[PDB]
Amino acid sequence: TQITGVVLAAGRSTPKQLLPYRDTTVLGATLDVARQAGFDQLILTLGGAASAVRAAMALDGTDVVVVEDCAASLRVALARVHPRATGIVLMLGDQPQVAPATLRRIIDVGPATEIMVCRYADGVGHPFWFSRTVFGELARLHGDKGVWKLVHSGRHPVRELAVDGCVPLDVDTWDDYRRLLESV
Ligand SMILES: [Mn+2]
Repeated sequence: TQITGVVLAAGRSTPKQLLPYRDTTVLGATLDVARQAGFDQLILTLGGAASAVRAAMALDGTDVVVVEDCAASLRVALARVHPRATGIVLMLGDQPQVAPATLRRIIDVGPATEIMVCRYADGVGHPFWFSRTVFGELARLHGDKGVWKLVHSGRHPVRELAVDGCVPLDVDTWDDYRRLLESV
């Protein structure tokens, strides 16, 4: 069997993906973390900033999927998932603070669940695990924004992985980016 990681980075904003962070970029930092997790396959989704991202970073070893400018980038990423993968670990391109250890833990215990989320000190957060059994439902969401409602639904047995600290910062605004740079 296989485990595929999916990084969603198609979010509209200088592109937010290319903002400087820890000697690299925000997206570069996220991908650096994903590359350490031991995924058999890594899929990255990009939007309108695709060309800019490509020219700024080497995307070696990652399956790049491009959408137009939330968009339904998860739907098209699923099309790339290898047949022998029993599910996906889902990560967001603007959440570079995700710990490699958390990814290894969810890779370990995630496959014994239909859906798994991380339980932080201040609530539910990424990474998520989705079993192949829910790929159809994921594809039928209007956009990437619909995942949040799904992981809080009682329709599936959503399991929780306990993680120390609070939820990684989701870098959308300038205030978010300021908060990210502050913690070092
Ligand atoms: Mn975001």
